[PDB]
Amino acid sequence: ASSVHWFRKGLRLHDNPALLAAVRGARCVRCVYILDPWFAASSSVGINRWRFLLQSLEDLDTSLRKLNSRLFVVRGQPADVFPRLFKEWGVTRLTFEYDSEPFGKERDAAIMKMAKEAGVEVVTENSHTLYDLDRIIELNGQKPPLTYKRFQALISRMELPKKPAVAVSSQQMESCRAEIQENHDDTYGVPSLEELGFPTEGLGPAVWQGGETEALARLDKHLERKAWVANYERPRMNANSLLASPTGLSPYLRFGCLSCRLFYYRLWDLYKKVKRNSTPPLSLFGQLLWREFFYTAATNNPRFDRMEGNPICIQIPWDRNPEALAKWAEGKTGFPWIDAIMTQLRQEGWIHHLARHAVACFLTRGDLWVSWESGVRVFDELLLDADFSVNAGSWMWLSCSAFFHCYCPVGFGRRTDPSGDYIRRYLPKLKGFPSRYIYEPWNAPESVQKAAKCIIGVDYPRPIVNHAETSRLNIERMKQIY
Amino acid sequence: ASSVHWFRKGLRLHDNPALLAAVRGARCVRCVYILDPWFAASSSVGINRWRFLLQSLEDLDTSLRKLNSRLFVVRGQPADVFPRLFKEWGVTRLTFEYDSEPFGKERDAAIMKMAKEAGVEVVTENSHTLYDLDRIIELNGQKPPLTYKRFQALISRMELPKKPAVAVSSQQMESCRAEIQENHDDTYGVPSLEELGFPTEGLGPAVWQGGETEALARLDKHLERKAWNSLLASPTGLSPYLRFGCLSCRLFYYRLWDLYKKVKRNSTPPLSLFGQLLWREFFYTAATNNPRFDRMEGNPICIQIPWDRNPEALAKWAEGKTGFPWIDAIMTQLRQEGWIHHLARHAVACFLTRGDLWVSWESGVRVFDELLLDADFSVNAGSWMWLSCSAFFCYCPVGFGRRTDPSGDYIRRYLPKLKGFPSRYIYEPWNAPESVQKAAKCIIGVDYPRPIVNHAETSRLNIERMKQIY
Ligand SMILES: COc1ccc(-n2nc3c(c2NC(=O)C2(c4ccc(Cl)cc4)CCCC2)CS(=O)(=O)C3)cc1
Ligand SMILES: COc1ccc(-n2nc3c(c2NC(=O)C2(c4ccc(Cl)cc4)CCCC2)CS(=O)(=O)C3)cc1
Repeated sequence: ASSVHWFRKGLRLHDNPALLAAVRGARCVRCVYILDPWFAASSSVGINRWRFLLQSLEDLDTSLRKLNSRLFVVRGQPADVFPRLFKEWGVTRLTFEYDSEPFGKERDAAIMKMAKEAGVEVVTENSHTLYDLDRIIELNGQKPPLTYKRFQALISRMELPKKPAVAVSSQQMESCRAEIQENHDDTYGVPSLEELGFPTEGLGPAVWQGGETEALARLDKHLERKAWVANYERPRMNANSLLASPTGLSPYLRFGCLSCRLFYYRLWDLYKKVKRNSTPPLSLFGQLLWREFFYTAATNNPRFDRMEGNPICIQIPWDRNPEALAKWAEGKTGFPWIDAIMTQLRQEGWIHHLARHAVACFLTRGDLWVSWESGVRVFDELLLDADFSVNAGSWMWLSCSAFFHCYCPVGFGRRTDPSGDYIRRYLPKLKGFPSRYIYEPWNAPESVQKAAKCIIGVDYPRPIVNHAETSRLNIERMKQIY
Repeated sequence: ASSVHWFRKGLRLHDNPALLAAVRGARCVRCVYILDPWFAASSSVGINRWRFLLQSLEDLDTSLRKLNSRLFVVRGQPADVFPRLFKEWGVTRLTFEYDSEPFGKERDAAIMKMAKEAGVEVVTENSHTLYDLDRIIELNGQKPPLTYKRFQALISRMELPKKPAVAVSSQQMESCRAEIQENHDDTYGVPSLEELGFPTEGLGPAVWQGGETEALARLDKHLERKAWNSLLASPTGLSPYLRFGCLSCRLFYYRLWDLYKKVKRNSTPPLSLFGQLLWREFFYTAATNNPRFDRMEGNPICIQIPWDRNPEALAKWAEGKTGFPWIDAIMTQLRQEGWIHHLARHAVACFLTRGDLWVSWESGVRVFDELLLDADFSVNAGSWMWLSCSAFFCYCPVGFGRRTDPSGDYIRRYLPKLKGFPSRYIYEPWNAPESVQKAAKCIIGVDYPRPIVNHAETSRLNIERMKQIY
């Protein structure tokens, strides 16, 4: 069989059941990622997401080099490109990891009709989530669970997630090794950021290096007996927690560089080694289960990112404030805690969930009363660990539109990091301000601002809203809705 | 048998007994909608209704493609088109859902005359209503019931509505699949808004996506919510779909019933569970034999009230430029989206009729017929007579808005020029100080119209004129 394995997510060779199906009885397997580099014709995607993807494809290709093979990066769009690929490569089989997200399910349904007409066999495996999501939905009566509680109860009734699949054999991959022509880097090679026109000048190393290899090293470090004390047995918020952890796994779960089933059972085995008990609580896998919740709710709701027409979403008359939204998006709100977080997210592609709470609150029910839909757009451009289902679900959750209390954009920062070094790291123009005034620089005496070489209104923007006044208005609005 | 199933309402494949009749024993079945493109010869229909209709026809075509058939959209008028179509297709049978409304019933009678002359069998089914309206009328002495209590009394003595018929077989549709020429889209395609002369620049997604698929999806999400109040359009709202026939009323009826049996042990629900469906039914029952149902003069059930003729005021009410932000936002939302809340209809209808302007309900009927998605002849005309106290026997245009939405964000959503005003003045911007208006960047009388009438004066005078009627 002539098999093409299609990489989209599942950017990994481990726990790749779709890759296994391509290799089983294959004279030739070609591993493909179809990349559209025409950025102006799509919604904006930040350099961090692109750099991460490119580093994930470089790792896939490096790893396929060890198997006497290569990664084929075909530049274009999958619907336009596949028909020529089926004919040029004599493709008899196409395999890819299932995409439950509705727009991805729509694209993949079109690709499958095109392959059936071509006579290409299609095989899919759902190694992106712990469970079969449709199974979860059948058991809830063919509707998706609408609360986290009900979702937990449905999976409490189900079998354990499938164990991670064995990786493809080196011998097996030699058997189906594709003929690699010497012009491969020029046609099918993994592009650099510079080739794609990105500003690579003076660009630091990525805080979140992409790729399966990085994810696997991070998994091992994350699941060391020492670290389990820090992040599992006794979780506590440090100002160091705001900064990116070398053991964080969330970007790699999003891109598929780390199998969620592999994480799930490796974490389970750590639990068995730390506590002789073999039965962990579901809260142990909380992040993975919230992930799985949002994928379950969104798989049949194509309006999942919208308010209007979205059956699960409360309809709320959000303010239209494009200039506030842009100031929020660019870290120019004048609230250093908010601006430091948005700066970090833009520069690095990850922020702490606490930092997401503060920043999503400031845009929505906390301050600006701007729709969560806008916040979804920005996080899609910048945030590395949340796709359609997790990003929209989290925003609706935070805004109280589907499925807490919003904190002070000044006070919450002072409580999380009283030093203000987080502020100084990401808003250097405020480095001169003392810790008492760095979260309220508009309240520092002019003598303090002159000493800091930072004049509020000129060097750093004054606060764009009065939090006392906006929260009063917003709290009464929330009392009406509820 | 060569069968033509005629879509008018009943824009759905589920609970479509007329389509089941066309398919059974048929060599060929053709699903037809007859669209008059000449818009200016008929009365005005807003873009939202046209959009909802095209999306419902598009859904029906998509539904039929999955059965290896197509929807024939035939341009013209049914009286002209059907003789030519019956001979060109060798039609042996015409089927459609019964239309109880008086004007459609006269049309359908004419079509059945031509069909009989051509030898074409006609079958009709009453799947737009829960009941046989004519049986309800029988039980009232062959006169329509004029109170909701009499209506409930009659239907509580009747049998239960017919359960929804099963959708048609995919295999059966193949046996009567019609020949589809490659020129089909050129002749029988579903037109687009652009092709019908509508401006579509800047047109976002419809707030109320048309079609059966949407309707069935909303119905499930509506029952799931009930198992587990705002002025904004609900993503589980069902009412546009019942008007267009995208959602079967009987399906809604019995699924709502089954929900009652699951939640409450009692398998005997109250009539109030179907209140909206029963108000729907009441008006269809009252209108079916009254050709003057939408007018005041010559309407036997309507109280003759000396309404004022004020066309300019009527025009400002329809365009939402009355100067009352509460009334104008509602009218803007109706014009923009195609649906407004029932208490918003109340406020807006009182303002035109007995509350302030004292314009006839018949004009409010005409405006709603252009803009409103969920009310056809019987329901829209009956609601206006009911509200105006003209048959079937008010709140402040500032206070009722302040009480309904103290935030005023509903005003700001649809009247963006008033966004600057604080909540204490956004329902009465004429009482806002001149500085406040300059800070809001909206000067009353220039950027936004002053209120066309004084409510204190007109409401006392109009309550006196209503008293003279009684
Ligand atoms: C507001 O914008 C966003 C905030 C968070 C995310 N996000 N990204 C990932 C995950 C989440 N969401 C969460 O964990 C929760 C959450 C929600 C809202 C907030 Cl504010 C914080 C947390 C969902 C309910 C409780 C925890 C889990 S993951 O692996 O599945 C990676 C995305 C966008
Ligand atoms: C004033 O213009 C209109 C107001 C309402 C409608 N309308 N549309 C539908 C329905 C109704 N009417 C009602 O239910 C009532 C009603 C009457 C007057 C008002 Cl103001 C509000 C409600 C009738 C008596 C009590 C409830 C039920 S339906 O499915 O049958 C869809 C149409 C036009």
